[PDB]
Amino acid sequence: SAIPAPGEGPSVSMAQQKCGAEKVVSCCNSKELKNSKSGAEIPIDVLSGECKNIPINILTINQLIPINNFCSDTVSCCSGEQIGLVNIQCTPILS
Repeated sequence: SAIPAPGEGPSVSMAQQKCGAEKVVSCCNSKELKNSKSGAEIPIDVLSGECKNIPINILTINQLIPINNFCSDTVSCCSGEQIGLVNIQCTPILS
């Protein structure tokens, strides 16, 4: 497993720290979130360029991966999406 790092900027380790380790990392600029009108009514996975859930598999050990493999957006950390968590709440990591 290789970590791509040309020279974009910081790594996910910086962002993830500001949320619970049991929470899943996703970058999404939602209109509801941007207006602070979402307690649980926020979709993690939406459209290519707005919101997407990023694979948590690498995120644990490959946290050394810089944001170049991530979306610079209002970062959201949602309840750890394990198989069965069809609906959960998302909250901004860095706001």
